[PDB]
Amino acid sequence: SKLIFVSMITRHGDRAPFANIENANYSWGTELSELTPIGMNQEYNLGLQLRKRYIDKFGLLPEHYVDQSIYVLSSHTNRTVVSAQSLLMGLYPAGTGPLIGDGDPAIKDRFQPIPIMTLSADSRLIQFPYEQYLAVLKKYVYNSPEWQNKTKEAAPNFAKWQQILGNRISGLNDVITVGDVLIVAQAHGKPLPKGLSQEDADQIIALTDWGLAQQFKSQKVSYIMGGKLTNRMIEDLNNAVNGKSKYKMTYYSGHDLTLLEVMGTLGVPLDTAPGYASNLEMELYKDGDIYTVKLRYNGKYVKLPIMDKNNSCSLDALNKYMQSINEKF
Amino acid sequence: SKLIFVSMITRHGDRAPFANIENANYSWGTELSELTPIGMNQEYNLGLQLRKRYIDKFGLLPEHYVDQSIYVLSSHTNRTVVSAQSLLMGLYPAGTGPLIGDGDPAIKDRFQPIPIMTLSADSRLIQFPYEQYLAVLKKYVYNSPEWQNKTKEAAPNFAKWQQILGNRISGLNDVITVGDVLIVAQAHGKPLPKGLSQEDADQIIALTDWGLAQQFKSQKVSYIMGGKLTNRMIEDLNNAVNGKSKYKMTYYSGHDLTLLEVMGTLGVPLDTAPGYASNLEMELYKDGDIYTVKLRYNGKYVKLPIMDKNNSCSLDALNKYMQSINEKF
Repeated sequence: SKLIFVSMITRHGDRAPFANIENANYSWGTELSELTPIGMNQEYNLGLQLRKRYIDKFGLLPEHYVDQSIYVLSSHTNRTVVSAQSLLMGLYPAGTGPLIGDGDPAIKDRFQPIPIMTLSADSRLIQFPYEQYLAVLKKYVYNSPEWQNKTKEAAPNFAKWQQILGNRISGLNDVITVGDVLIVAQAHGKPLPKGLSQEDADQIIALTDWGLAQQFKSQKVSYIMGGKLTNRMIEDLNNAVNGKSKYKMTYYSGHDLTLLEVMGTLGVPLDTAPGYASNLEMELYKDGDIYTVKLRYNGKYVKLPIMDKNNSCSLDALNKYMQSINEKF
Repeated sequence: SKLIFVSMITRHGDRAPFANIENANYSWGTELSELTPIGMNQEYNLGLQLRKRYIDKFGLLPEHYVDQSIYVLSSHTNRTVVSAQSLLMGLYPAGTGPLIGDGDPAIKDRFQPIPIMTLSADSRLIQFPYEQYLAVLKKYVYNSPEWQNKTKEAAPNFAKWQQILGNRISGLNDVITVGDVLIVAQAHGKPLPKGLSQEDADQIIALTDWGLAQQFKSQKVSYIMGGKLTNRMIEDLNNAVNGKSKYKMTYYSGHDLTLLEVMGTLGVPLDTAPGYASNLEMELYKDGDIYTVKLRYNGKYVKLPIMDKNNSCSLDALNKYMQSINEKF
């Protein structure tokens, strides 16, 4: 059995927050929502790891980039484009890029350009536009019993958190909003907002992790947002077998939501919110006329209901599995 | 008076042809229409030149990339994305990218990622989709007296060229089609197709250059294809003055057609088809409340009808000029 194709999703690397904590004076060194140098490094290192795996170990890809061998598609955000670029700088690093003349580098340090396409901002493929995303949550998630129950649990802290942070805290949605700022703050070694204990910060962050994961616990919600991408990735696998495509890899540069919605669509929803540079790979193997698939998330194989003791199933089985999911929704 | 903003268009670098000559056996070392190592180098070197100009000389941009300082938009093609990437590797070269921790590079060799967005394939902004482009030509160009006359002059050669090349040659459009292959062949030092004299090759290539330029000599045709981009670039200038935008540069990575259509829209159509890495800059200067614009093409200033002896006009004047063009079409 040989690996013949991979489809991959990443979450982008460390970024500045989207929001501000009203009562704190954090400065990030970059614009809101932009990838930080740390985030570039995280994706670059993931790239190096993917080289060791898919080039060195499996030999799916060669050491020097082959034009049209990898299709890369990113959501329409700076952080996801720059994350893809950074990852690709690890996958095909300086020293491997093309030469001209007599071993003279096309670009200094033999950098390797690899094209990245972006979706439009209004595309729903890699992430739902923000307002549409929130609309899905309002409709299917916020009034769910699990969400209401957890809200009731945490509600006695809202007043306190609101007065400490300044930001409105009137529901778990608001907790998630400030929780991201605290995650970024912690990742950059910034002090706690005055009057916010480490205990409080931990609780807010824990509620944020819980909330993000809980949103995609519903296969229905996951499918609404992630059905299209999940179908596309599986189609990519099929195109590697039916002669339609010569790509060795398709790579979708995305968000925590992207990973959550695909895993959730496949019926293996994540128990924790994807951290920076989290990644998922669909691996396609060929042994003669036999085609097998494995699903890898953050370095570990994932067992779909249709998989055997070896965390594997036939591509045919995967197709049947996906077909059933489509018919279901 | 200081430079405060630039909007730039490039043509991509050296590429493989789109088509092939039936009776030749050319192999290109890359896939059709893809950027070659030479093309990456051309764009990289343009990047270095732009650094010397807009960083070293004018100081519009700093030596180390500022997030959200440059907006880059490319057509939906590998060659234009890879060209932009390559150019940006010259503009902000290895050694200038971000650090983490104690002066340790975020990415090896201190590469600087700079985000590039792509239009959709069906966007008409940077280039018209192929069939739509040809439709414009068929309607406005092919039956024009200049095109017919040149066709009649060249026609006595069609039969010969057809039998030699194998490719259909029944009009100037076909000459332009094979002319591109011969341009690429010459750029890569490939031998002439058997039976095609250097004289014939030169004639075909000359007709190709002529034909591409002639297409955009009509301001009407130029406006159909280039009016939207031309308006956008001038709007970018206005946004640097009106507070709408904080970008120091907007950069549209495009094609010969992109350069041709903008120059043609502005009433200064090119006499020669843009070569690889050709480029156009709209420069905006500020001296107090006085705003002045200059137009640079391939390293030389271009005099719009509304400009003075110094190849300059007020932004107000450029706005009025563009407004009149809009009302004309």
